[PDB]
Amino acid sequence: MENFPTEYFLNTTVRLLEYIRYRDSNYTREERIENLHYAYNKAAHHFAQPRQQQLLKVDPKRLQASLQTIVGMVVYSWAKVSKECMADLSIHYTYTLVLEDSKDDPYPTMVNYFDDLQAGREQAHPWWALVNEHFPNVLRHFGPFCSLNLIRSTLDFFEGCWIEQYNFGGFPGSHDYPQFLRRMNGLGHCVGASLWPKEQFNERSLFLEITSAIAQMENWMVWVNDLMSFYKEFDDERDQISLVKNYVVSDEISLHEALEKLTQDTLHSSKQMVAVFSDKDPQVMDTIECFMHGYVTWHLCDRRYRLSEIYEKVKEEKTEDAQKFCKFYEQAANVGAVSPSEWAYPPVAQLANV
Amino acid sequence: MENFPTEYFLNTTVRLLEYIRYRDSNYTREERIENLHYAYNKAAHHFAQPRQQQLLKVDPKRLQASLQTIVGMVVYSWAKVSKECMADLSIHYTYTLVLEDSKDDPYPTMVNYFDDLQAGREQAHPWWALVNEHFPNVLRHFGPFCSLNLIRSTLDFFEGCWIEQYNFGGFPGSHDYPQFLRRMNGLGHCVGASLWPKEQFNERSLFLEITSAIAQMENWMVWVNDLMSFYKEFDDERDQISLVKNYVVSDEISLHEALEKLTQDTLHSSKQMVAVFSDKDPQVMDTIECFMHGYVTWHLCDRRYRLSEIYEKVKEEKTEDAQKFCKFYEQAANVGAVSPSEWAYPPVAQLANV
Ligand SMILES: CC(C)=CCC[N@@H+](C)[C@@H]1CC=C(C)CC1
Ligand SMILES: CC(C)=CCC[N@@H+](C)[C@@H]1CC=C(C)CC1
Ligand SMILES: [Mg+2]
Ligand SMILES: [Mg+2]
Repeated sequence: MENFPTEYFLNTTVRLLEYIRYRDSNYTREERIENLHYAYNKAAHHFAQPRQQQLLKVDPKRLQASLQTIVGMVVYSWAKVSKECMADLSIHYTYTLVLEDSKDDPYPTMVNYFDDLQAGREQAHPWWALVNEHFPNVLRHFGPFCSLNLIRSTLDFFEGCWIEQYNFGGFPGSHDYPQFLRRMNGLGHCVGASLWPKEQFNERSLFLEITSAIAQMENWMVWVNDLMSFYKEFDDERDQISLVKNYVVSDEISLHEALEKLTQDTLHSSKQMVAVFSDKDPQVMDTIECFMHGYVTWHLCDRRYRLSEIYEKVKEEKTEDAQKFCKFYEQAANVGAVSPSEWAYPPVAQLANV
Repeated sequence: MENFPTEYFLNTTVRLLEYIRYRDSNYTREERIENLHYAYNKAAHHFAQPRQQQLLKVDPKRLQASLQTIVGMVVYSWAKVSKECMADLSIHYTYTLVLEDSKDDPYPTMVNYFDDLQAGREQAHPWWALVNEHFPNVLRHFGPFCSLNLIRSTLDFFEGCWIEQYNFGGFPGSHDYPQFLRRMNGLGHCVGASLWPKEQFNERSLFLEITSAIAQMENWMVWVNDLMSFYKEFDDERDQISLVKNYVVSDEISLHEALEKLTQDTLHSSKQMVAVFSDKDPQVMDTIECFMHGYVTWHLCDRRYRLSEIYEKVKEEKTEDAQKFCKFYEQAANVGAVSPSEWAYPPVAQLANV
């Protein structure tokens, strides 16, 4: 603890950007801004509705902040899905993100989940009521198999949050707990399966590719975040339980051993990501290659992860990592750094109030 | 490999039985036969119903054989749940087992899964129709959290079977595939969460214990089966995709290296199983301790796994392992070896025909 392993999280970072073949960029600053606003505008209007405004107990500023964070992530990572697809996914991923804010015990609202579900009665928990109502707008872009994947992962995520409320990092010696919890709320199968709109792909035709992509992308996606993320949590305990911190508590190892473990899985998931899809269907490899780069581009740009600080304290160095850290860093900014004022407007609150 | 790793097998097996503290219990044969018949009787009557007889496309003999295999597993492992609970779980686990028999492509029957579900219209796929109809009888024995777990795992399992239809062992270099598939159809969270009936336990009170148990049991349960199963799935050219066989195809290692890998995870899951729950709530450790032993007892007794063959071949060897194994086996038999004629009757077909 204390004093960030500042270099390893640069080297590792470059190792990652190199492995994934951090080519240049996905869009052109204007294509991004174009999508950003399209997605944001549809979402903002959605969450601004009376019903949504009522059932979704969340602080306005938080909602605004979250919506904007999700839209960016989607628009920069699902680089090849229609504008509509970006938007709808953005609504769904905003719902999931906003659910992490609930402090309300699910228990009582989940006592009749299955009977209500099976009988088509509106769910008790208001979140389920909204998400299941909105789901068709997401699900329409996909085939039956990929849809099943989104449905499951979202269910898994609901359980994931329930567990998170107990702020439990696992019993010492419970090695299987950390990843069990990480998968539970990583939305991995939701992400990986949403990368294949039936309009651009055919599940039946690319079933083995898609299935393999879901399998592999799930871990790359969660671990790449856990890494980039380790910065805004190295100093924050208000987020006590985390894959790295749970490894420590569960596997009984040092924060460094834990952070080392993650770094090994991450670089490895990367190496294999490429080894498998490089020679596969071009369109497939392209969606994958783009999601990775976009995903990394987003982490480096969203103020959220405060990665700009790592920039500051590493702009004058002359290493073969401290430079490979900003050589890429900058690349991200030149195409992904965009002032919200250019796309995120008007504020959800304003639309809602109207 | 060419010949079975008998030596290696017998050892691993003992290390496993030792690690988990495999010892005789107070669950008497009379008690077993009593439960066996109770569960079987209720199930048989269930599957013998006209509707079940219609919608569940399965060969009678296979159904008979499966029902009997599932009842035994349940009754010998959920040693502390009510007779009714053993029965109901037996119906559910029989449904799941019988689904592996379908070659029918799920795709067309799953094109409207979510819309039908959300609207409360009977599912298109007949299996979902039956299982979701019968679900409340299982779910009544549990609290909301544990129920959510059963619901998810079962969904996961349905997808697991869909993937299995493609008889795909993973693309070479796709290390994440094997376990992805194994978890998908291991029903781990269904098993682990069904161990805590709300009549004997309180989710809210033992939440951390239960959650941890689900996380840990999932891997112990699937790997312990993959191991015991190894002897029968060795010379079965019919059995192509399996965790061990997929490790070979996916991780590009030898069948021995793969088998070796499994053996390490298995023994390890075991040690940690004990290290964690030994000092926890007595009732918890007891349900866990019993499930493991019962589960192992069942594998050694069910003719299915043809384990009696390794026994005979070794029963007259003055080896450290060999003899250590043979006694464990004998123990299992003396309490778990029971003639079907003592509990499984009349045959489902007969009841159905009536
Ligand atoms: C979008 C964020 C905050 C992080 C990326 C990591 N994923 C595992 C996310 C988990 C939570 C949601 C809502 C979506 C995907
Ligand atoms: C019960 C058999 C045949 C094998 C053990 C492997 N487990 C993963 C089972 C999968 C099928 C069910 C219903 C329960 C758990
Ligand atoms: Mg979060
Ligand atoms: Mg994180």
